[PDB]
Amino acid sequence: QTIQPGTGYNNGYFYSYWNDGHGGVTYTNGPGGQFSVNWSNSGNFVGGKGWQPGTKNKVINFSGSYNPNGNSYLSVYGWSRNPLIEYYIVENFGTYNPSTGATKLGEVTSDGSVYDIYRTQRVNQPSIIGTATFYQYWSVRRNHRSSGSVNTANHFNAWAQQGLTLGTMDYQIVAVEGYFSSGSASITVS
Repeated sequence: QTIQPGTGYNNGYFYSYWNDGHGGVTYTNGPGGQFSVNWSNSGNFVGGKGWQPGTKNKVINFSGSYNPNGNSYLSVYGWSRNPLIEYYIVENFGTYNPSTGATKLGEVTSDGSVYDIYRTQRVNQPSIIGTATFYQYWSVRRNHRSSGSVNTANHFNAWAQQGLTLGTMDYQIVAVEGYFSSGSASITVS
């Protein structure tokens, strides 16, 4: 059904939905690992289904449609603790490539495309453990798509090889993020 921000389990999948309270976003949990999000002149939000906790060798499958009109991403998104890391495996995006101005730390080939690896830092920003300063690891797919399979191990290994280590895994989901834009998406995870 439609719901307001929060987290929980839906049809055997962990889900997380958050927004800054600006309005213009509708998140709906569907059957199984399906979820849909429709937004129009939204604020910042993140929504998706996955696992809690994630694993370092999970093969994530996603199928759907993703139609952003503006700034938005479609990625495998999650966190690690000790060290605190926010990571992204970006499969598609809108008007803004999140790696813009970021430091490139390598390339990895996985699931039909080459990905560029980057590391950024967030200073005194909200996190799963409260306001903090932490790094962000990114894997940005060159060939964009809204369906496919993601072998997380290939990314986590490549990151480690470059010196980008991860700690204990927290949640791991396939999420749609938007930043003051419009769009629609319907994705099924498995």
